[PDB]
Amino acid sequence: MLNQFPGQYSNNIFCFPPIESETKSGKKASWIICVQVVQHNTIIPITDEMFSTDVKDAVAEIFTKFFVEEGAVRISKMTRVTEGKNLGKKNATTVVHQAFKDALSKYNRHARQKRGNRGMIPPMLVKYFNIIPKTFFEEETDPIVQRKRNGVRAVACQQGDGCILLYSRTEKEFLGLDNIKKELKQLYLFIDVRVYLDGELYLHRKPLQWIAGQANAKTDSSELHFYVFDCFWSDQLQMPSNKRQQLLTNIFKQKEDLTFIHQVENFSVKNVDEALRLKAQFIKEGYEGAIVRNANGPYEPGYNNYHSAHLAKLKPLLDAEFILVDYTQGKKGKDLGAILWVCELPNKKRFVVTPKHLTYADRYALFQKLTPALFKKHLYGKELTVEYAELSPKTGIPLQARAVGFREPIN
DNA sequence: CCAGTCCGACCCGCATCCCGGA
DNA sequence: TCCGGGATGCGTGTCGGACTGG
Ligand SMILES: [Cl-]
Repeated sequence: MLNQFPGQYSNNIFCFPPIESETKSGKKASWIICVQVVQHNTIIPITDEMFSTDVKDAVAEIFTKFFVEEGAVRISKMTRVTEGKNLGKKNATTVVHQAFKDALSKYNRHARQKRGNRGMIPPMLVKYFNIIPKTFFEEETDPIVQRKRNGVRAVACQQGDGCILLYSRTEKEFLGLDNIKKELKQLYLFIDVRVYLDGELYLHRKPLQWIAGQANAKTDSSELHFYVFDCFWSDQLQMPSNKRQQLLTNIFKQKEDLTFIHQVENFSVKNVDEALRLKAQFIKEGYEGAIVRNANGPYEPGYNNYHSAHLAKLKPLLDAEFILVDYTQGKKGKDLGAILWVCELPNKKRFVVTPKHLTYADRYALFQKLTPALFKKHLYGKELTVEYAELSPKTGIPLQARAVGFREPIN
């Protein structure tokens, strides 16, 4: 019935069981997902026939409640379920059975990358972009520069049963990279089985889109390689980066004859100009950039997507200009009503860019106030500068795109 | 009083499943 | 059978804001 779903029904509201993660500062945090039943600015009971038939001018509103160990308590701007989906088909979800599976999805998703997950640890993420905090060189040992490969990141560890567990940055297990997993098992017969190996799934001269497809697919072509750049034990996380790289180096001397598993090569540096000279080298060899790691930096897992300040990536930030043609709007929660641009290419294929340095207070206005009559007089045809990481190799659309501003500025 | 977290949305691209119509 | 739409959930990531730890 309705109790298919975990949680408690009270006060016209069904909130799911709290999931509780620990903040980096050691404290306990709680997070609540809840659903309501608004009709004409009012709250209504919870039936078992809103899962069967829709009530007129009745929408379900899903909101989130997050709070610390009793500090301030947020409520999120409601996300309005106006309709169901697949309504003509045999999978027609009414607007409440759908809101209750939309919220239940967020329950299963939100568990990962927290402090639990089969014993997986989220990999460490870098903080600084084209910045090397000068404290990296003010230590007893020099930092390390290695290349950065435009691929999908994966962590390998051996579970108790002896099988190989290869998971992603959000703690999702990769499937069917059997060739890599095969030489991972052979390798684990010679090393401390409690070790984690941190690297990038990658195959040189292949786009990121192709590498991403091979990883997330159940079946696989078994051509990818695994380039390990770091290792750690769940026990000793404070082990400085310089030490971890030295054990990893001898891990790969326990077997120097593999096809799909290779250790990322390490370079020691004493100034910024050495790193950039290596960074320039890496991009001409075809790679994405360079990674700099503080010598005495611990391993800080990416819980709640936390980015460690002991790492930096040096990578070209690409800018170009694209013809503005139209405007649009977000669709869920806080972005409901926020402006988004629509650019267009020579080939005349269109895409969306989120503006930058614009308050949500602004973006609500520039969507409500703008009119096709007004827009056309002032903004249509102008050139929008877009920052991006790379061009879509199959459409030329800039991916990871941001709108910094125009060439002929406006308001 | 901040710098530091953490959240809650989002681009495009890809993989898969379930759907019915051909 | 194949060929879609529609929906979902991955990946590389993005940024604003609302908090909070020191
Ligand atoms: Cl390398």
